[PDB]
This record gives sequence, C-alpha cells and structure tokens, in this order.
Amino acid sequence: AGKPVLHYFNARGRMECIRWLLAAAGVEFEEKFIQSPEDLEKLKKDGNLMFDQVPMVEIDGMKLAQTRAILNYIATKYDLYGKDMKERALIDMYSEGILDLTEMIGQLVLCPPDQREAKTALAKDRTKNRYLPAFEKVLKSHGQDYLVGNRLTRVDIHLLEVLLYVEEFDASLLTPFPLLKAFKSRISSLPNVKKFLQPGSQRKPPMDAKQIQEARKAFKIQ
Amino acid sequence: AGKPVLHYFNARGRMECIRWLLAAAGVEFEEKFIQSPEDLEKLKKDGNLMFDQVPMVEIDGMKLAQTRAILNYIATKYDLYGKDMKERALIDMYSEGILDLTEMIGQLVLCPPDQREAKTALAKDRTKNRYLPAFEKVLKSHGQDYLVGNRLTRVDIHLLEVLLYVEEFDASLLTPFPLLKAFKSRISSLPNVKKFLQPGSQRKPPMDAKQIQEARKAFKIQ
Ligand SMILES: N[C@@H](CCC(=O)N[C@@H](CS[C@H]1c2c(cc3ccc4cccc5ccc2c3c45)C(=O)C(=O)[C@@H]1O)C(=O)NCC(=O)O)C(=O)O
Ligand SMILES: N[C@@H](CCC(=O)N[C@@H](CS[C@H]1c2c(cc3ccc4cccc5ccc2c3c45)C(=O)C(=O)[C@@H]1O)C(=O)NCC(=O)O)C(=O)O
Repeated sequence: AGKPVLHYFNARGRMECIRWLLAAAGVEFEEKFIQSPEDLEKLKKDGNLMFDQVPMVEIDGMKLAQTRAILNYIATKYDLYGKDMKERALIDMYSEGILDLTEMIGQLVLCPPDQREAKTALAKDRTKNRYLPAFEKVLKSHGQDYLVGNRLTRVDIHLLEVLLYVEEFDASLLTPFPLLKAFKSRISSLPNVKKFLQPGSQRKPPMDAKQIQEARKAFKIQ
Repeated sequence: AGKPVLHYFNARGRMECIRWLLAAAGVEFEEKFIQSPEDLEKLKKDGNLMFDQVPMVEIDGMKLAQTRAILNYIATKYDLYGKDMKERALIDMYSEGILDLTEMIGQLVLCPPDQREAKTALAKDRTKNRYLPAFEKVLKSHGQDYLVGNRLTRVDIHLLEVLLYVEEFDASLLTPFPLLKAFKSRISSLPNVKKFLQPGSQRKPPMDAKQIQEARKAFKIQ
C-alpha cells in the first residue's frame, strides 16, 4: 500500500483533479497508464473496475472507482475536507460548481462541429457571468485567503486547477476578477502546488484535436 | 427553519434523490415549486441560488445548492453515511454508479428520434451487463441485507430508487437478479419507505417526452 496507484489514460480527463489533490497534499503516487484498448480490457476482465470504468485508484487496499469517491476519500484521509458537516457542505457545493465549470469547458472538444460555436459562446457566458462572479463573491464575502474555513481545503486546489483551464480557454475571462487573481497567485505559491506546476511533474497537458481523435478512435467506447 | 425547504420544479429531476433520502430518514419537509419562468427568475434575483440553479434546499440556516452537496449533508446529519471514511468510500463509489445509471436512462427522453433507438439499446445493455451485475455482486459478496456495513445507509435508498426507474424503463431487466429482487422488497418494506411509496406522499411521477418538451419549452433554459 506504499504509493497510491492511478489507473487512467495518459491525459488529464477525469483523473487530473485527483492528481492535483494528491500533489497538493504532498502525497507521492504512481501511475499505470492505459495506452491500449487491450490495457483497458485487462482491467475490466480482471475485475478491478466496479463499473468497468476509470478513474480507478489503488489506495489502502481498495480498488476505488468513481472520481468523486476517490476525491472524497483522499480529501478526508489528508485533512483537506474541512472540520465539520457545515464546512463540508460549502466545500461540496463549491466543488460541484467547479466540476460543472470544468465539464462545460472540457466537453466543447467533443461537440459536433455544427454545434461547437454556440456551445462555446454559452460556456464563455456561464464562465464570466455565472461561475467566476460566484467565486469572486465568496472571497469578497469574508476577505479570507482561502475559500472555506480560513484554511486550505480541497476546494482551494479545485479552484486553482479550473482557473488554469479558464485561462487556457480564454485569458480575458479572468481580468474582471481581482480577488480570484490574487487567490490564483496565492495558491500557486504553495510549495506542493508550485512543485506540481513546474516542468517535469505528473501534471498533464491539454490534448489537441489530432490526439483526441486518434485516442478516442483506437478505444471505441459509446 | 424547522422543516427543510426544497426548491425545485414540480417533477423528479435532480431533486427526487433528495426527497427519497429525507423521506427515508423520516424527516418531514416542505416544497416550494417553481411553476413558471418568473418563479425561477425571482429565486435568482433574490439571492437564493449560488450558481443560479436548483436543486436548492433551505436547511440549518443554509441555502444549500448542488444535488451532491445537499445529499452529503443530509446523509451525514441523519446518520445514513456509514461510520468511517472506508465505508463512505464504498457508499460514494456505489452512489456515483447509481447516479450515472439514473442519468443514462433519464436522458433517453431527450434523444432526437434518429438517436433514441440506439441510445436506448445502449442504455439497456449497460443496465443489465454493467450496472445490475455490479450491485448483485456486492450483495453476494457479503450475503448481508444492506449494501454497506450491514446497516441501512443512504445508498440502500439510492439503489431502491434507481431500481424503480429501471423497472419503469424495462421490467425484464431485473428478472435475472434474484438478490436485487430480494433487496428491493426488503427496503420497500421499511416503515418510512413504505410511507413514501404509497399514494399521496411527495414522491414524484415520471414525465414522458411530451411533458418534457412542453415544460422545457416555457422556460427556454440553455
Ligand atoms: N462517473 C464516472 C465516469 C467514468 C467514465 O466515464 N470513465 C471513462 C473514461 S473518462 C472519459 C473518456 C471516454 C473514452 C475515452 C477513450 C479514449 C481516451 C484516450 C485518452 C484520454 C481519454 C480521456 C477520457 C476518456 C477517453 C480517453 C468516455 O468513456 C467518456 O467519454 C468519459 O467521459 C471510461 O472508463 N470509459 C470506458 C467505458 O465506458 O467502457 C467517474 O466520474 O468516474
Ligand atoms: N450540478 C448541478 C446541476 C443543477 C442544474 O442543472 N439545475 C437546472 C435544473 S435540472 C435540469 C433542468 C433544466 C431545465 C429545465 C427547464 C424546465 C423544467 C420543467 C420541469 C422539470 C425540469 C427538470 C429539470 C430541468 C428543467 C425542468 C436544465 O437546466 C438542465 O437540463 C438540467 O439538467 C437549473 O436550475 N437550470 C436553470 C439555469 O441553468 O438557469 C446539481 O446537481 O445540482
């Protein structure tokens, strides 16, 4: 049970939020990449994936599948899940909004070409008029350095991570939000985070059109 | 307040799992139905919704949004979340597969006719070959009456609810699973569950495509 083992393709996808959480907690981990459909098949057939899906993480003797379940477990284990019921409620509400924002932006690459522009316009609108203002408001409401409980929790990490993708999506979206900029800088300066951001870490890059098309093809899954 | 207040459309949607969890816990609740676009606009403008979305539940001084955030809080508050992080890891993984199954079947009524048939076949294949076998397997792995910790938890309620939707979708899907059939009757027999299953409770009915198109027309939500 030394280092947790992360089962996923060699890409961000749904496993990146988990890599971010482990890195932030300073927890060393290994990765076993699914490079071929045959790799994915073996995992399923061997009974390692409860729903024949990844993310799957081997940790503390479990074969834990489902992103949210992996995150909640890691967050609790390393005291990054607040101190009680009420703090976890704020943490979960904020985190679900961030996961929604992450999916809205990330799914654009899979949109049918004829729907892509409209979907992209809607995503930019939601990002700048619904999500960014919501988080800027949280920070303003209490003036604290962290989102919840005046101390670092998993959602501070989730927010930094999604702001990076917002910056990749459209850098002008962040301009109107001073507190979030300040927050991004603060979280980025934490030792474990800075280290994960530097070149050479297990942090993953975005995938380009050709890659996406090629990878999604060889595996074929509806 | 005293009784939690559930803000949602008069329909199942994302709020139904919450009505179920509360009903099961024997906690009485009230509902404030969103019956028109104006109702929804009012809720937003008055500062009720963190991300201008429902579900939103008023409980213990919070105006809590995000389905999962609401479910996690209620489950913890009423001792339906197991006893430790390891039981919660199983409860969470199970719950997420159930939510995935619910969405997969629920989405069908929004598939354009030239896509619905194939999407329906996929949903049935996934239900009987991926999802149901997974839960039948958990029940067989310990031979106990409940999914986790040999005690009623939130996931036994989530599993009963989704079994109802699978039964509405295609009853013959359940026949090959004797343990799931026995589990269904057992959970259905619990006092609070029996109360919620009987006529006149706050449980909600399904909505055909016709009903969907109609309602989802008046609001013109993107
Ligand atoms: N609610 C669950 C969801 C789990 C889930 O969907 N997992 C996917 C991989 S992630 C994602 C996904 C799928 C297919 C592929 C196929 C090739 C591929 C190559 C390189 C990187 C990724 C990254 C993500 C991904 C996929 C790839 C597509 O399944 C979907 O589009 C998923 O959204 C999977 O294992 N698919 C195998 C299969 O169903 O039999 C959770 O949160 O954990
Ligand atoms: N991750 C979050 C998701 C929250 C969420 O998506 N909420 C939706 C309602 S649920 C669902 C939804 C939408 C629109 C409508 C519009 C009319 C409508 C009438 C009667 C019943 C439902 C049931 C669901 C529903 C909708 C209706 C469509 O938004 C989507 O399709 C949603 O998936 C909403 O409030 N939309 C208002 C808006 O964005 O401004 C969570 O789990 O809590």
